Amino acid sequence: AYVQGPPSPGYYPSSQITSLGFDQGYTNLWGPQHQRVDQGSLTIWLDSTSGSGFKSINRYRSGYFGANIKLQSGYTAGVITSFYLSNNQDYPGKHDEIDIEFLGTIPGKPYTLQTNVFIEGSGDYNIIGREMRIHLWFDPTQDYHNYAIYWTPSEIIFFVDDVPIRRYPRKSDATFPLRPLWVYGSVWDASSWATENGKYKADYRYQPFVGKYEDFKLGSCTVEAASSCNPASVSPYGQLSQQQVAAMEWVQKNYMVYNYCDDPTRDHTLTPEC
Repeated sequence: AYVQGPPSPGYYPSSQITSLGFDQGYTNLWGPQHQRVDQGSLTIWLDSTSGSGFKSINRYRSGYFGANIKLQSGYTAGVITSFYLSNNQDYPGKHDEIDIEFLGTIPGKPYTLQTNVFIEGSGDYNIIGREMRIHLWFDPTQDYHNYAIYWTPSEIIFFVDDVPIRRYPRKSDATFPLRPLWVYGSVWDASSWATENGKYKADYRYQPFVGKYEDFKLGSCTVEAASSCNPASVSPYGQLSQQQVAAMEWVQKNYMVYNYCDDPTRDHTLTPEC
């Protein structure tokens, strides 16, 4: 027997980008007493009194946005730990968003990592989901792992431990986030839908529900940076390499459990990028 994991992507974007402490990139947004920073490493938590959430100091037009994150073991049903980009504070009610959400779980069921994209109101009222869900090839509670959202005017790529798990190419303006975004993370009670579509809900006997984040990476361009600013490289030459694509195909073949484009109950005319 040997340790079966994804094939090497042959390039490690996270390693080429300077790790930052929380305070160099972010501030608390809400629930400030449910956040603490220890030598740049962030601990945030949910209990029956409050969750917590943080927001980037700067607003961005493109970049690689990452962190090392560690989740909580045991019963965590209903609770979401997030790392995402959004501009709902700038375009309230008709916003763009790019999500990584760890959907809480029950003992004996693995965590689900959900990726999502919302554009120009598709996530505001009449919600048009663009979800892909995977399980992970490791236990995300036993150590910190790298997670990232890479976003440029041509593509969005989601990464786990420098392995791309999803690419969302720009196919049309209407289906692609083209406006500035801030970076956020949070831990909150999503009992309505998070765990088996709401079958298992938050049980605060198991509180607090803790998320840990460190080694923040912001290989990114602020909105008004010089036009010469480029986001961190996702490969040595540009574009995903064959090795990167192979690792992504391996993840999707072996770990993907939901893809909106493949769901026969979804009206795919609303998501023409499929």
